[PDB]
Amino acid sequence: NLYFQSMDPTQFEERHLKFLQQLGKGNFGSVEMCRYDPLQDNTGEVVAVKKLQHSTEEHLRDFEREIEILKSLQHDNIVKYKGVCYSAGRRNLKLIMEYLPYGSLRDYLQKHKERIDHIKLLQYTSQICKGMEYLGTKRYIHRDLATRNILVENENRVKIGDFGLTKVLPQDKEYYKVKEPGESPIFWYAPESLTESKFSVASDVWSFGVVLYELFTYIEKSKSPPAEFMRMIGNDKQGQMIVFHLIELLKNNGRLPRPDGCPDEIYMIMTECWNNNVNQRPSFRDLALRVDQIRDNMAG
Ligand SMILES: C1=C/COCc2cc(ccc2OCCN2CCCC2)Nc2nccc(n2)-c2cccc(c2)COC/1
Repeated sequence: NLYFQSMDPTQFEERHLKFLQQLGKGNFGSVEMCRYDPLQDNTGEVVAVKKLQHSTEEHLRDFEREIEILKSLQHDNIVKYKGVCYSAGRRNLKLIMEYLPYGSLRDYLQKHKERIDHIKLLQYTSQICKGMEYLGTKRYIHRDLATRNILVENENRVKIGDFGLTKVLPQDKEYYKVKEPGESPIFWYAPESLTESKFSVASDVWSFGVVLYELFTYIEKSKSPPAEFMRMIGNDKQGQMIVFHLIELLKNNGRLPRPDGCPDEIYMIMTECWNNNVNQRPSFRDLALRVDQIRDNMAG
C-alpha cells in the first residue's frame, strides 16, 4: 500500500516516443514501430511498442502481468524488454521492446523464401528450443508457441516474441489449469490442454512440434495446421463439432502429415513431440541437443 511498486515512468516519456509505423493488430493487441528521441534531434533508438486494442480493466491487469513476465526474461532468443511508457499523463500503459525488423517468422517464411533453406530452418528450430529451455527455468508456460508469435531479427536470429497467454506454474504443480479460457489456438494444443485445460512444459513441447511442422511446410497455402486439420476432420464442420472431432482424431493418433521435402528424421522429432503420453515427450533440452547434433553432423 504505502510504497508503490518500483517502476521507471521517466525512462520512456510519451512526448519523446515518436510514431514511425503501424506493424500489426490482432489478438495480441496492436504493435507499432516508434523512435525514442529524448534529445529532440530526429535520432534515438527504434523500438517496438505494444498497446491494447480494448482497454478494459481485465485486459490492463493481464497486460501488467505480461509485462512483468517479459521483464523477468533475458535471453538471446527472447525479444528484449526495454521498459514501459505511462502515456496519457500516466493513465495508460504501453510496453516498450527492442525492434526486430523482419517481423513474424510466419510472415518471413512466406515473404522471404529466397533466403531460407533447411539449414536455416534447423537454426531457427534450435534457437526456439533454447528460448523455451530458458522459459522452463522460470517455470513459465508459453501456451501459444506458433510461428506467428516468433519474431525474426535477421537471417541468422529469431526470438520468441509474444507472451500474452503465458502462465506461471504454481509452486507445487507441474501444470497450470486455465480456468477462464479466452480464444484458444486449438490447432496447436496438446490433447490434455483440449480436454482438461492443463498446460505444462510438455504441452509447450507438443506446440513446438507444430511449430517445427510449420517451418518445413514453408507456410505453403493449404498446408497450415488449421487447413490440414480441417481437411482431415471435414471442411464442412463448424463450431464445437470441430473441437469434438479434433480431440477424437488426436486421441487415436491422427497427426499432421510429413511436409513435402521434410527429412524423415525431422518428421520423427515432430511425432515424438506429439505423444499423447505427456511424460514421454522429449524435453526442450533433449530437442536442442538433437537438432544441433543433426546440424553439426552435416559435412562442414
Ligand atoms: C507479429 C505480428 C505481425 O507482424 C508485426 C511486425 C513486427 C515487427 C516487425 C514487422 C512487423 O510487421 C511487418 C509487416 N507488417 C504486416 C502489416 C504491416 C507491417 N517487429 C517486432 N519487433 C519487436 C517486437 C514485436 N515486433 C512484437 C511484440 C509483441 C507482439 C507482436 C510483435 C505481434 O505478434 C508478432
